[PDB]
Amino acid sequence: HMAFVERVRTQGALLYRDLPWRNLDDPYAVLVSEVMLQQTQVVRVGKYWNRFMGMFPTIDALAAASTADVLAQWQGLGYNRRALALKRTAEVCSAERGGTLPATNEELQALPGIGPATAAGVMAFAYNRPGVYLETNVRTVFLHELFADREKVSDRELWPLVEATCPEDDARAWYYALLDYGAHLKAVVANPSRRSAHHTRQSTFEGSRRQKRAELVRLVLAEPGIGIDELAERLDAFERDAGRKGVDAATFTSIVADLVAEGFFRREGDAFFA
DNA sequence: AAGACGTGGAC
DNA sequence: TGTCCAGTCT
Ligand SMILES: [Cl-]
Ligand SMILES: [Mg+2]
Ligand SMILES: [Mg+2]
Ligand code: NA
Ligand code: NA
Repeated sequence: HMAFVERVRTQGALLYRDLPWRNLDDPYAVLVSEVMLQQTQVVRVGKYWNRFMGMFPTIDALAAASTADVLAQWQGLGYNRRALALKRTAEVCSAERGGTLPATNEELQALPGIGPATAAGVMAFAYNRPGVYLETNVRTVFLHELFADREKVSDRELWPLVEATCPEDDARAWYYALLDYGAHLKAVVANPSRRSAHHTRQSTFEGSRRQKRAELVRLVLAEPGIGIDELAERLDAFERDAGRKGVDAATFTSIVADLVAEGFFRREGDAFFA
């Protein structure tokens, strides 16, 4: 058999993936890839990252862009709050940080859309600085290798082992190896993350509130100035064309109130504008 | 904490 | 080929 760090390093060399956002120095380009990767497959991110970088090449450029343009670029990646939080982070850094991202984990975690994993990822991948980077692939490796016989294991139990095994001067290459080995394990054995205490599944997407959330934002993006009642008519048309029934008035008004509060579009009179 | 929050790639 | 599943925030 093989000790843990040697299994990871050798597997990482065997499995290395030459992804476009790897081995970059620009923390902003790395941040965009990491936000895009949250709960989203590498192959999808590959279809968006280069295009997004071309349209918004810097923190300052993303800050200056219209929110509608950023949302348009995001459509299809899902979990669209990420687009707003990423743009907000750019706006904060443009106005307060001279157009640059911070270079400590704590300061990165203070920014919208950047939790512990994205913060550690930016520090490791952009700055080659060590930290605890625990996402689905790393979780899978540690569950498979160090918790082989355990039915359910919390991230609390994994955290000290991820911390202890991160090399001081090689974090970027180490976490690429964990990412690549984890994705491999997810293909060749029963997904080890099923033994995570936090393993869950979402509600049915068809007919769901979040399906309507995403449609409503697309309808407003497509039609600046759309009236509030017209928006309801168009949502109902989409639902019926998809085979579902009309949306009840309470649900329509509640979802729209949520989307305005979150910043996807604004109300001007009775009309909506992204 | 648990649970809200998209949707397309792999099999 | 319908099912599984690829972090942040409160
Ligand atoms: Cl729902
Ligand atoms: Mg944050
Ligand atoms: Mg589904
Ligand atoms: Na713009
Ligand atoms: Na598998």
